[PDB]
Amino acid sequence: SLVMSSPALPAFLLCSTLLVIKMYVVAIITGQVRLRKKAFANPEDALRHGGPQYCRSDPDVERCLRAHRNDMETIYPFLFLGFVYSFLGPNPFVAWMHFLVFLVGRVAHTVAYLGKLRAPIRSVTYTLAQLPCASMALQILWEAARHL
Amino acid sequence: SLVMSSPALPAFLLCSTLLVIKMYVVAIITGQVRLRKKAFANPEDALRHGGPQYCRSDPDVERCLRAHRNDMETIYPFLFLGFVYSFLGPNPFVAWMHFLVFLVGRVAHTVAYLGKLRAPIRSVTYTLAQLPCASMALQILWEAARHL
Amino acid sequence: SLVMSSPALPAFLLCSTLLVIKMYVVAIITGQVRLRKKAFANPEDALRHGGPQYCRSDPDVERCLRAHRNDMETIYPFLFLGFVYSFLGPNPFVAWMHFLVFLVGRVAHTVAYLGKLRAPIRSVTYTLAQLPCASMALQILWEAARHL
Ligand SMILES: Cc1cccc2ccc(N3CCC(C(=O)N[C@H]4CCC[C@H]4CCc4ccccc4C(=O)O)CC3)nc12
Ligand SMILES: Cc1cccc2ccc(N3CCC(C(=O)N[C@H]4CCC[C@H]4CCc4ccccc4C(=O)O)CC3)nc12
Ligand SMILES: Cc1cccc2ccc(N3CCC(C(=O)N[C@H]4CCC[C@H]4CCc4ccccc4C(=O)O)CC3)nc12
Ligand SMILES: CCCCCCCCO[C@@H]1O[C@H](CO)[C@@H](O)[C@H](O)[C@H]1O
Ligand SMILES: CCCCCCCCO[C@@H]1O[C@H](CO)[C@@H](O)[C@H](O)[C@H]1O
Ligand SMILES: CCCCCCCCO[C@@H]1O[C@H](CO)[C@@H](O)[C@H](O)[C@H]1O
Ligand SMILES: N[C@@H](CCC(=O)N[C@@H](CS)C(=O)NCC(=O)O)C(=O)O
Ligand SMILES: N[C@@H](CCC(=O)N[C@@H](CS)C(=O)NCC(=O)O)C(=O)O
Ligand SMILES: N[C@@H](CCC(=O)N[C@@H](CS)C(=O)NCC(=O)O)C(=O)O
Ligand SMILES: CCCCCCO[C@@H]1O[C@H](CO)[C@@H](O)[C@H](O)[C@H]1O
Ligand SMILES: CCCCCCO[C@@H]1O[C@H](CO)[C@@H](O)[C@H](O)[C@H]1O
Ligand SMILES: CCCCCCO[C@@H]1O[C@H](CO)[C@@H](O)[C@H](O)[C@H]1O
Repeated sequence: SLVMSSPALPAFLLCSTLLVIKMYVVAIITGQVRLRKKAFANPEDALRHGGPQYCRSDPDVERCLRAHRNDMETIYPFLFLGFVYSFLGPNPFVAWMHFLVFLVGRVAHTVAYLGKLRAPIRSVTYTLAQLPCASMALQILWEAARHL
Repeated sequence: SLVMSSPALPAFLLCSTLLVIKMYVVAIITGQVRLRKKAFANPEDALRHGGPQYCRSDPDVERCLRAHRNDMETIYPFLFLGFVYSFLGPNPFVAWMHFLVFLVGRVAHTVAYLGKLRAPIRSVTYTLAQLPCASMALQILWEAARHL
Repeated sequence: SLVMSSPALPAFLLCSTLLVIKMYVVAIITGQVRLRKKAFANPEDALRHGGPQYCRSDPDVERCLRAHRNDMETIYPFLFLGFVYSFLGPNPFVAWMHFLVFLVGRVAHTVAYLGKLRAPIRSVTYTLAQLPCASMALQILWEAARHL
C-alpha cells in the first residue's frame, strides 16, 4: 500500500480524514439548526418548510457557519502542510504530536464554538492548533528553499 | 507520465480539474452579477462603477456567494479525499463511479442553486454528491488506521 | 529528499507555503482589527472584551473577512493545481513563472484589498494571478483526458 510511502503518512491520513468528517458533522448540524429554528437562506427552501417568512437569518445558524468558515480557514491549510510535511522525513513521534495537537485543538475548537463556551476557551484552542501548522510551514519553507 | 501512478488517477484529475473550473465559473458569474445589478462589496469599487450608493448587498450576489461557499465546503474536501483514495488501489470502475457521481452532483448543485430551482432539488444534489465523499473517507480511515 | 521528485516541485512548495503564511497573516490582522475596533462576532467574546455592545459588525473586520474569503476562493485551488502541475514535467522556468505570477499577484491582492487601494488595482491583481491557474488547469485537463 502507498499509505506506507513515509512513516508519518498513516497518522497524517487518519487525523486529516477525521477532521474532514468533523467538518461534515458541522454541515449536518447546520442543516438541523436551519430546520429546527426554521431559518433558511433561500426563498425556495422557506416555501417548502412553512412559508416565505422563514427565509431569515438566525444567530445559531450564523454561529454554525462561523465554525464551518473557521474550519475552512485552518483545516484546509493543514491538509496541504501535513501532507507535504509527512514526506520530509520527520521524526515519527514528533510528527504524531504535530497531527494530534491539531486534531485535538480543532475538535475542541468546534465544541467551544458550537457549545458557546466562555472566552477565551475557543481562542486558546484555535491558537494551540495553529502552533503545529506554523511549525510545519517553517520546516517546508527551509526544505523547499534549500532545494531551489 | 506520473498521471499513471495509479489506474484511478487520470479520472480523479479530470473530474477535479473540471470542478475547479466550475468554481472559477461561479467566481466570474458573481462578478457579472455585481456589475449588472450594480452591487459592490467595497466603496472603492462602487465609486468607479457609478457612485457610493452602489456599495450595497444584493440577493443574487448573495446567492452566488452561497453557491461558491458551498463549493468550498464540499469540493475542497473531495480534492483531498479523491487524491488519497486514488492511491488505495480501488476498483477502476468503482472509483470512476465515485468521481462521476461527485462531478454530476456538484454541477447539478450549482445549476439548482443559481437557477433557483424548487426545493428539494438542490438539497438532493448536495446529498447525492456527498455519498461518494463519505465512502472515500471511510475507506481512507480503515487504510490509515490499519497502517498505524 | 522527496522535494526533488520533480524539478518544479521546490518552487511550488516555496510559493505555496508563503501563500499559506500570507493567509495566516490575514487571520492575525483580522483578530487585531476585532480587538482594536472592539467588534466581535460572538457574545462570549464581547463580554470578555468590554461588554455585550461590542458584539457587532465593523466595516474593517468585514473587509478582512472578504480578503480571507477571496484567498480561500483562489489559493486553495492553486495548492491543488500547482501540485499536480509540478508532476506533469513542465519547463522549469515556465513553471517558476506560473508560481511567481500567482505569488506576486496574490500578495498584491491582499495589499490592495486591506490597503483600500483605488479600483481597479485589486481587480487587476486578481485577474493577473488567475491567469497561471487557468493555464495549469487546462494543462492538467489535457494530460488527464489523454490518459483515460
Ligand atoms: C456533509 C455530509 C456528509 C456525508 C453525507 C451527507 C448527506 C447529507 C448532507 N446534508 C447536509 C445538511 C442538509 C440539511 O439538513 N438541509 C436542510 C436545511 C435546509 C433544507 C433542508 C434539506 C432537507 C432535505 C434534504 C435532502 C433531501 C430532501 C430534503 C427535503 O426537503 O425533503 C441536507 C444534506 N450532508 C452530508
Ligand atoms: C475565476 C477566474 C479564472 C480564470 C481567469 C479569471 C479572470 C478574471 C476573473 N475575475 C473574476 C470576476 C471579476 C469581476 O467581474 N469583477 C467585477 C465586479 C466588481 C469589480 C469588477 C471588476 C472589473 C475589472 C476587472 C479586471 C480589470 C479591470 C476592471 C475594471 O474595473 O475596469 C473580475 C476578475 N476571474 C478569473
Ligand atoms: C493564523 C495563525 C498562525 C499561526 C499561529 C497563530 C496563533 C494565534 C492566532 N490567532 C488568530 C487571531 C486571534 C485573535 O487575535 N483573536 C482576538 C479577536 C477576538 C478574540 C481575541 C482573542 C484573544 C486571545 C487569544 C488567545 C488567547 C487568549 C486570548 C484572550 O482573550 O486573552 C487569536 C488567535 N493565529 C495564528
Ligand atoms: C464536531 C461537532 C461538535 C458539536 C459540539 C456541540 C456542543 C453542544 O453543547 C451544547 O451547547 C449549547 C449551546 O449551543 C448549550 O446550551 C449546552 O449546555 C451544551 O451541551
Ligand atoms: C456552472 C455554472 C452553472 C450556471 C447555471 C445558471 C442557471 C441559470 O438558470 C436561470 O436561472 C434564473 C434564475 O436565477 C431563471 O430565471 C432562468 O429561468 C434560468 O434559465
Ligand atoms: C499580507 C498582509 C498585507 C497587509 C497589507 C496592509 C496594507 C495597509 O495599508 C494601509 O491601509 C490603510 C487603509 O486600510 C491606509 O489608511 C494606509 O494609508 C495604508 O498604509
Ligand atoms: N476569520 C477569523 C480570523 C481570526 C481567527 O481565526 N480567530 C479565532 C480565534 S479568536 C476564531 O475562533 N475566530 C472565530 C471565527 O472565525 O468566527 C475571525 O473572524 O475571527
Ligand atoms: N453551510 C451549509 C451547510 C449544509 C449544506 O451544505 N446544505 C446544503 C443542502 S440544503 C446546501 O445546499 N446549502 C446551501 C448553502 O450552503 O448555502 C448551509 O448553510 O446550508
Ligand atoms: N467572491 C468574489 C467573486 C469574484 C472575485 O473574486 N472578484 C475579485 C476581483 S473584483 C475580488 O477581489 N473580489 C472581492 C471579494 O471577493 O471580496 C466576489 O464576490 O467578488
Ligand atoms: C507561532 C510560533 C510557532 C513556531 C513553531 C516552531 O517551529 C520550529 O521552527 C524551527 C526554526 O525554524 C525549526 O527548526 C523546527 O523544525 C520547527 O518545529
Ligand atoms: C452517508 C452514508 C454513506 C456510506 C458510504 C459507504 O461506504 C462504504 O463503507 C464500507 C464500510 O465502511 C466500505 O467497506 C466501503 O468500501 C465503502 O464504499
Ligand atoms: C483565462 C485565459 C488564460 C489561458 C491560459 C493559457 O494556457 C495555455 O493553454 C494552451 C492551450 O490549451 C496550452 O497548450 C498551454 O500549455 C497553456 O499554458
